Amino acid sequence: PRKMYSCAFETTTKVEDCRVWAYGYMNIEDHSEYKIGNSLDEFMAWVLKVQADLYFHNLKFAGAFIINWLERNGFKWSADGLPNTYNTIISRMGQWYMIDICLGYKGKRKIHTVIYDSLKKLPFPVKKIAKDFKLTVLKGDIDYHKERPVGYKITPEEYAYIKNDIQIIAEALLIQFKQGLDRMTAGSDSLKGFKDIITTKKFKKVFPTLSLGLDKEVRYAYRGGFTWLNDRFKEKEIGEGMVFDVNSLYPAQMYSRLLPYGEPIVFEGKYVWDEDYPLHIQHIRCEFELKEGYIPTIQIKRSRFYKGNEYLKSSGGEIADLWLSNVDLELMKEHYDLYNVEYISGLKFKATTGLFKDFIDKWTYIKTTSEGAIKQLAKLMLNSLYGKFASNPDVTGKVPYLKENGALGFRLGEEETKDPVYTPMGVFITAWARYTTITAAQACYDRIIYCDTDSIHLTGTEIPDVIKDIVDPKKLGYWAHESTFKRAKYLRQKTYIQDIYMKEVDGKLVEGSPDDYTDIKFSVKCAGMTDKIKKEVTFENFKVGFSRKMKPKPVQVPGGVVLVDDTFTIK
Ligand SMILES: [Mg+2]
Repeated sequence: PRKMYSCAFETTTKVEDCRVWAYGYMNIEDHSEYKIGNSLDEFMAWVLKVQADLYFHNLKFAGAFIINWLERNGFKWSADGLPNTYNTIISRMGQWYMIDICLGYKGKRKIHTVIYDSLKKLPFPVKKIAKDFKLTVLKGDIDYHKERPVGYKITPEEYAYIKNDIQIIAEALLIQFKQGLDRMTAGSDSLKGFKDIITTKKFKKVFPTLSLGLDKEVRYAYRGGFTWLNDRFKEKEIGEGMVFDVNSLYPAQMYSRLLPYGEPIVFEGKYVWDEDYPLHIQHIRCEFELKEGYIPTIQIKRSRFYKGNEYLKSSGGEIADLWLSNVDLELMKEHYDLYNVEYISGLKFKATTGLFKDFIDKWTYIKTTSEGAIKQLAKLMLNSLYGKFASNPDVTGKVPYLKENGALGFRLGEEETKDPVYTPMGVFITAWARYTTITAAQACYDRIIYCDTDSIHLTGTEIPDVIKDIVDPKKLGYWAHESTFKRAKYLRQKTYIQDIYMKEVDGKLVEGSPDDYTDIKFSVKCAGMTDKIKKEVTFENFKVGFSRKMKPKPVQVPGGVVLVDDTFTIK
């Protein structure tokens, strides 16, 4: 029986003197078992003996100090097994999921200790988790920048903050495990709950594993959320607008849209209506010109290093090569002018509208009938399922090693690939999601300012007539009027500012209307802008070029990781 602990470290902030000055572990199941010390050597000695599963919140940080220690004490990275070595799962983008430490076997059973990231099961900060789950949290925090030399004695106050931090996580994981959510990720917890509802027998039949090439072709037709800013209102500031958000976007498409399942049938040329294979992805070749008065639809995203959804308005001379779901293709034909269209071939799929209703009915009920902890978990169950279908291909990741200067280094690991769940599903759930947002914005073309996956920003404060019949404060899939603003400024995608009418507070602040309001709250939304930097944004300050050296960023140094301030700039 594998024990489970909730751990944490407290470290120094000096680049030249980076080290762990306090640690702590608590038994997720028995919160009476726990220890707080000031020696990493002492913690690691325990780690090697415990033969259990440990969780750190945001392993990307703690894991650096851990690997640093292992590498200095006879441990080397090893792709799989081999006594006195450790394996890892760090993604190409630097996301840490696991540190497996092996010490050999004994009587044909291996002796080890695996470390995981609790941030993958509960994707929020500790404080937030404390508030939302109704967990006792100590007011304030350690003086993160107080001198702590070798030999430092943890004071009784600091001692309670460490115990509290690890206890908050310990209570959350426990509640989560007592609810049957016993996975490494929240995403996998959803898939388990889903598979538990339709059987691993029906699952396997409904979501077969496609060939490597067949999966790659499907992936060609996958896109993310629709995030677009009207060039017209670009950078210039405006006044008086409204914002509409879809009530649970993804669970809504999954609830009643025609979704794919089963083995695809390959066809040549243009798709012909097939009652049994209602859905399809078509490989087409053409040239196009966005029509006058229509929003761009054909996108290109996630490029080489940095993204920022780019929407083409024309092929401009060159014949384009595209793979589109029938949902995306239908929108393309309306918004653009297509030239010399050549249908090459595609994929047909069986489809149904009832694969997710039971799973969604079950957890939406629990969500509506619960509070705090159980309620946040219900939301996680409902929100993390979509992600499992629109998952990635190769598991190629970063492999650590210790450099001569004492700090960690990383190199690309050998190629490595896993198995898709069912790519066709992720393609169509996002397509319908985009179709929902796009058609609504296009219907309000005259007043449209901005779009971001599940929301639309319009000028004016009056609900458009064409949207009236699909607006609702709580109904699944309906557009909920989320706020009205007196003025705003949009610099770029996901980069805007608004003055929101905030209804008088009868004890607590809410969104108000231009008639019934009390406060005018200023809110900022920006790419990598911290709450510290946001508290310096002003309407004539907010513009491309804005910068400030207050954005902390991790840096591998001997010892482990340290946070340094790096210039954040709105470009
Ligand atoms: Mg603390």
